[PDB]
Amino acid sequence: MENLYFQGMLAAIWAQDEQGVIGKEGKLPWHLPNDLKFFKEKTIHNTLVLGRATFEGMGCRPLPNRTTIVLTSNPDYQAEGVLVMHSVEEILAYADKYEGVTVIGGGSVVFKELIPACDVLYRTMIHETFEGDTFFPEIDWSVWEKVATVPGVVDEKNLYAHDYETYHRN
Ligand SMILES: NC(=O)c1ccc[n+]([C@@H]2O[C@H](COP(=O)([O-])OP(=O)(O)OC[C@H]3O[C@@H](n4cnc5c(N)ncnc54)[C@H](OP(=O)(O)O)[C@@H]3O)[C@@H](O)[C@H]2O)c1
Repeated sequence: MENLYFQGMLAAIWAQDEQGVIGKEGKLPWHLPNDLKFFKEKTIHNTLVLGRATFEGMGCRPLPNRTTIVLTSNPDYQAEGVLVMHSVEEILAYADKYEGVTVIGGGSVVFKELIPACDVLYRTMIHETFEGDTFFPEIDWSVWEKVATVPGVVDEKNLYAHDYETYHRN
């Protein structure tokens, strides 16, 4: 037994604007194709954890070739093609014994609860302001430091200046 070790890994990944906006009416308030492609690279063949509201904002659809977990207090919640779990503890138990990375995909409640258990943050900082109703939550930034940053390429498909940032624990 290895009940005294945590042998999995949690990454939180998200895109936000310069106000900290991450969503509006369930959906993304911007379109930035390169970031979606980066996101798929990080989640492909891994596990993606989503709070119920975010999941439903995506039209209740799972991304292929990943395992998605939907978090909800509702014991009877079922959706198509996803695991459903009902507590942080339950998420952590799955993550401990999962062979790949358990990616925390949001939304705000999920980030605030699970970021304390994460080992890395992948943030896409979009340098523009949009209208939204959901913000990245207040977290303890004192335990994190930025270890990498790369500017994103703008083109006819990607309209906004943006940075891809990586944070690790100090
Ligand atoms: N002006 C305002 O009214 C305003 C301000 C902020 C956001 N909102 C809105 O709220 C939504 C999304 O915000 P969000 O990013 O915080 O949503 P989210 O994190 O994606 O999902 C939140 C939900 O996941 C659940 N969950 C999270 N932790 C859990 C736990 N430890 N155990 C069991 N279930 C857990 C709940 O499902 P269950 O509820 O089924 O238990 C919960 O309500 C949007 O639809 C949006 O419009 C509006």
